[PDB]
Amino acid sequence: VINTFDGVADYLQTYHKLPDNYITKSEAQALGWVASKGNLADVAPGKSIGGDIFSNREGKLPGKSGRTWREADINYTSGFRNSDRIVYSSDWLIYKTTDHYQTFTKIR
Repeated sequence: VINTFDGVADYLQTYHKLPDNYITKSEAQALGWVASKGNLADVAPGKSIGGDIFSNREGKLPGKSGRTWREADINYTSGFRNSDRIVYSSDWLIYKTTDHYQTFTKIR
């Protein structure tokens, strides 16, 4: 699967889309994912959550009109979601967070 910072960052700026192992939260729930039981890997084998819009209300990510932030989970294999996310924009800017969106650093 493609689910590393560099792998997803590079796929995204190229293909302008997420790798095929990503599914949205509502998609995952439709299949039976229940966040409380950390069972993603049981109902959606080899899938990661990714593609949901990140609103950016604590203004920490660079704002602009026409720009939309989207997030994807990084390094997940199974169990409960980790704290790693890739935050990507409409204009292909790429940021990462390894602390549940407290702090962000630019990667692309």
